[PDB]
Amino acid sequence: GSPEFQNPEVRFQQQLEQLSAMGFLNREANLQALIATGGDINAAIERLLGSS
Repeated sequence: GSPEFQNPEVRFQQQLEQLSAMGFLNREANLQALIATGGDINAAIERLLGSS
């Protein structure tokens, strides 16, 4: 219906599907990478693989 993207459960669901799609197992890390990237999952892929 209308959950809170904050919780790492949803993991930004779709957004997660993307960072996950690039071979990321750190789900919680995707949700957050997405929150800090405002949707720029690609920008998140490069940064996420970086360190955080």
